[PDB]
Formats: sequence, structure tokens, C-alpha cells
Amino acid sequence: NPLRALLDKQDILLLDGAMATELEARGCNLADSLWSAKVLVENPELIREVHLDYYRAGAQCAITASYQATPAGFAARGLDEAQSKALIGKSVELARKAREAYLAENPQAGTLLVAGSVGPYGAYLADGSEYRGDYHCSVEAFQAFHRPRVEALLDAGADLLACETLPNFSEIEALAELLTAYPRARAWFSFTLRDSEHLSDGTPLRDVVALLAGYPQVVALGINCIALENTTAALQHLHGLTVLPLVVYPNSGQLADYLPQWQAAGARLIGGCCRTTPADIAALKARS
Ligand SMILES: N[C@@H](CCS)C(=O)O
Ligand SMILES: [Zn+2]
Ligand SMILES: [Zn+2]
Ligand SMILES: [Zn+2]
Repeated sequence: NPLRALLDKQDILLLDGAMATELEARGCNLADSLWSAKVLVENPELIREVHLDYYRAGAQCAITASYQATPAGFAARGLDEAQSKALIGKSVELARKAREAYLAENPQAGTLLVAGSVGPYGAYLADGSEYRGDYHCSVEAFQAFHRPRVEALLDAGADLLACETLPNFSEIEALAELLTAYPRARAWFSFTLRDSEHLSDGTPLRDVVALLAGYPQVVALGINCIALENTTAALQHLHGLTVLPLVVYPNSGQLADYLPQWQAAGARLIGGCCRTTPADIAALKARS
């Protein structure tokens, strides 16, 4: 368990924040949802710089730029599976390079992690379906969609998988099943919500937690890409269902002002999602 060493030593583990904000500030034009294919090729040094930026701000875990990096997605750019897996692997390499750089600068930084981002099938559909979850695939189809990215992230040396922004229960099942075929893998599963007690697709959270409790490789559960004002209620509900470390990284509003409420509700992995920047991580660091 990549988390145990850190969680044995401190209550809170800080995540990072959004990649896009920082790349745009540095001059990047992110024209479409497949922007990672371009930036990983044309400006990989800027991605590495942003990861380094977040470690400096206090992040102890970087999330790779692979949220929309799948062979399915990247086929629209003329890339085949192997080419796509190369770029997925590269996203891990750049975060690992940033970790090497920071630990050279600050050897006293403690343990630092790299989490491979695994986004939902909805993000590939690119119709904002990662928030509705109303799509239908067989278990095999979900698993075929996710498998190459899981393999590429693990082979490139991700410490764990960030299975995130997940709106669909059947896909969550397929993904938990898929991970058992990689016995060394560890993951967190983070969800988008319809309300404080339901998945985006309508599933009661008690059912999601109950399902995932049977998979030991899932070492944390939580919420991300949700409005600030909707976080605490959701966490408090999860807090009554599990004592797995809870994950929370919401969209930008102050984000760091919530740290005591969140921690009291069992959150132990805390960062930022959309429109957050290293300023949010720096604020969290100061309040912890
Ligand atoms: N790509 C983001 C999630 C967008 S909802 C991430 O990797 O955390
Ligand atoms: Zn439907
Ligand atoms: Zn089937
Ligand atoms: Zn988000």
C-alpha cells in the first residue's frame, strides 16, 4: 500500500490541482479535450514544470495528465494503441521526473507519490457525460476501453491509479474487476454525484461503497470535480459508510477554508480539481 507510510505519519495527504490552468498561464492553447496528445508531444517540459510547481506548493501526490488519454480517444488523432500507450506512459514519466527534481532540491520533502489518472468512459464521449453517467457498455467493452491505459500507467511506474470523476456504477464494477488482473495495482475511486447520497447515474452511494469494499486493491474512496458547497455533505455521508481514507478534490470556488470540516469527515487525501492552481495547494499546506 503506497498510502500507508504517509498515512502512518500524518493525518492529511495533499494532492495536486488542475493541470490546464497552469499550462494556459504558460501560453498553451488547449483547444479541445485531446489537448494532452499535443502537449505531451510538443511541450512535455511544461507538464513536468507544472508537476514540479505543485510539489513545491506542498502536494505529496501528482496526478498524471492521462485523464483523456486512451487509445479510443487518441484514435481521432491518428494514433494506434501502442502510440497511445507511449503517450500515457510519458505522462507518468514526466511526473516522476518532476519528483526527482523536487527531491534533489528538497530531500527532506518526505515520500512523494505519482498517481496515474484514469478518467471515465464519459470523458471520451466528450459530451459532458462524466457528470450524468447515462451510457451503456458491456463489462467487456468497459474493460477493453480501460485496459490499455491501466497497463501503460502501471508499466511506466505509477504508484497508484486515480480512477476519478466516475459517474457510472456498471463502469465502476468493470474497473474494480479489471484491477484484480494486476495484483500489484492499488487505486482510489473518486465519484461525481447527483446529490449528497447518489452517484451521477442514480446509484445510492451505500451500494457503491458496499461493492468496492470487496476489493482490497481499492485503498481510498471519495469525490472530485464537484462544487465546493456540495463537498461536506457528501463526505459526511461516506464517513458513515466506510473508514477507508476519503478523497476530496473539488472545483475552485475558499477551498482551503474547508480543510477542518473535511478532515473531521474522514478526508485524508485533499487537493483541487477544475480551475484550481498551486495557490490552492499552498493554502491547504498552510492550514494543515
Ligand atoms: N484531469 C483531471 C480530472 C478532470 S475532472 C485530473 O486528472 O485530476
Ligand atoms: Zn441509459
Ligand atoms: Zn458481458
Ligand atoms: Zn474536475
